[PDB]
Amino acid sequence: FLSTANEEEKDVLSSIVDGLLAKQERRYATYLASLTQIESQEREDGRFEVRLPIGPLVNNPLNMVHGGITATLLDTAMGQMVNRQLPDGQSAVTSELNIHYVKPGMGTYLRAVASIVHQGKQRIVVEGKVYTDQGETVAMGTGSFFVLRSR
Amino acid sequence: KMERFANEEEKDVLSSIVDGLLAKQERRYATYLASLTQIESQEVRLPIGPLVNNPLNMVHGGITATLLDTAMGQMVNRQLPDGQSAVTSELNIHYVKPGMGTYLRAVASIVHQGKQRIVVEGKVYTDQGETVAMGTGSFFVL
Amino acid sequence: IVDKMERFLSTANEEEKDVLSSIVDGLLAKQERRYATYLASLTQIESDGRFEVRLPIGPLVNNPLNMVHGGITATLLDTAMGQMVNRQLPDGQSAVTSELNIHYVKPGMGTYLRAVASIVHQGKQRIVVEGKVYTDQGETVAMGTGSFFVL
Amino acid sequence: IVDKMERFLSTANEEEKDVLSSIVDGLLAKQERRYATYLASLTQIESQEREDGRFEVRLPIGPLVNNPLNMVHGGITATLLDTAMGQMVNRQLPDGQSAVTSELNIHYVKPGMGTYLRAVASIVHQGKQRIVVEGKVYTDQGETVAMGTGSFFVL
Ligand SMILES: CC(C)(COP(=O)(O)OP(=O)(O)OC[C@H]1O[C@@H](n2cnc3c(N)ncnc32)[C@H](O)[C@@H]1OP(=O)(O)O)[C@@H](O)C(=O)NCCC(=O)NCCS
Repeated sequence: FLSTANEEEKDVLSSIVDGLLAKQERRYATYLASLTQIESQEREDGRFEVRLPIGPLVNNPLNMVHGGITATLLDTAMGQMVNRQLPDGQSAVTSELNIHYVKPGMGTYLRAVASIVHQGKQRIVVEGKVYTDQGETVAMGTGSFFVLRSR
Repeated sequence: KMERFANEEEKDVLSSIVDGLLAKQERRYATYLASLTQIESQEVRLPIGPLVNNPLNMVHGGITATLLDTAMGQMVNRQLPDGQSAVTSELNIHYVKPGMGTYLRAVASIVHQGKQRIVVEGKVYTDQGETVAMGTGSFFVL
Repeated sequence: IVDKMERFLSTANEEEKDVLSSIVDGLLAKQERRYATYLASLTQIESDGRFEVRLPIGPLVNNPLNMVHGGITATLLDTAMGQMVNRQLPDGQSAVTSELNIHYVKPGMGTYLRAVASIVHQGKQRIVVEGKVYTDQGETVAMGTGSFFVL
Repeated sequence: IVDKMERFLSTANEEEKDVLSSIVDGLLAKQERRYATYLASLTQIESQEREDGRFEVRLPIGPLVNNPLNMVHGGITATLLDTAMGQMVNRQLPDGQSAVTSELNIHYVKPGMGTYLRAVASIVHQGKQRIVVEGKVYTDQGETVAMGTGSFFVL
């Protein structure tokens, strides 16, 4: 059943499956990141960035990417980066997240870059920025992570 | 639609995905997310499902923030004119306890209302009355 | 030879003499162990039903616009939430400020500042606390949250 | 009667007597108007723009700025970052414009210690509405005492 759906509801679902398809093709991937397709990558320099293409799926009634999704993008770049600095087997959880929505998210993609400010045995402070498919800063933020210790 | 994609995890998920996408075309849900994630926007509730869980089997952070984000936004448009809307500017969020249980509840209340900027705070909770997240936000009018 | 220097009076206008007077008051008090730091001395901070610090809005605390320096406002808030957390802790444990988030609402003015604080979460590793700063009118100067680390 | 109240220097240890000495200098440099405010005057901050765009504010560390454990008061740290971020914002603004600290966020990392603190701020965004800036505080070793962001409202 797909009869009634318009253009926008067309790919807003097409991609939902390219992802549910991609999430199957490999574990360790989470749902929320699977659909939005927040692809994490590493350049030939060793750098790291979590950019993602903008689709009607991520916008709001103001037609700009959801601040909350931009939040999640930054949270990821920062989360995945933190985990890298941890011994094998360990994980971190976001303690505090502070975002500064500089400019509106629009265009092809958003790009997120993170950087460790200070790493402690328990708490890790990180800064990070989200740019546009061009270069303007969409958001800037920092946050704190804790080395998970499940009871 | 070669959507012949599968296990049970995906079974349930995609069921909400579509139960939710076709709840938007029937225009009962504002956005795709307020529906895709059954946001009981009316206070804002969040049905805790594997669709909203990170790899560590708990409500995803970006989510708990979006939940708080939304609650806060509405809360600021209730005090705004028909031709003016509030856009998040800043979002401070403290994660206190994992997002776990049947659902998440986010209550937001304005701390200060100015001609250009409004300050708001609010929390998120689990069904058993536990406090999940807590943060502040600043919204500019447009 | 400070006394030689304290001829700052030979020219001192009224507030010049009144600011100096209050400074020496606080110090004396600092000796009578009324405070822990000189910061508390000169500022004159005095501390639900019990936890709310108050700071007298004099010239020693204002900025080039005759309102309390947001710096000091934040320092006051940090004090309210700071000693508020110390109370909720065993003799063997203490806490240092980890994260401080503040939203400035109205210019700090009047005869004093009053900040009330409350624990938003008491966990093994950190204690999150929210709090607000008020005028002698009840008007909100600033609202902010804070995270405290246990040591 | 500030004089008859100098029974403070007759039960005052080196530190206490050392403090007031600075304080008097402060207040003294205050009336000569070498400083607009008492806070800046009593803390002796030195501010300046760097070759790059960033802004710098250093603050001498003395007993006057420490907390019960001879560590720079978290408040003076915040107030410093704020000061740096402010002067930064204001230097990038027209003569007929000004800015006021709207939001402030800080993450404490290492105990402020040594002989002086060095806060460094840089603009992250420059709207005509609000100005988002960012900064860091360093010890005299280069160790990061604290990191934080601040949004400023334009007037
Ligand atoms: C960040 C954090 C770990 C800081 O430590 P803290 O505040 O001292 O938390 P504590 O360790 O004291 O308590 C954690 C509680 O969560 C519980 N918990 C449940 N599942 C857990 C898990 N998988 N790992 C760790 N704790 C878990 C702990 O058992 C404990 O329960 P309790 O209240 O009965 O003691 C804590 O605030 C937290 O868990 N925040 C949630 C972060 C989050 O949900 N992030 C999502 C995006 S990654």
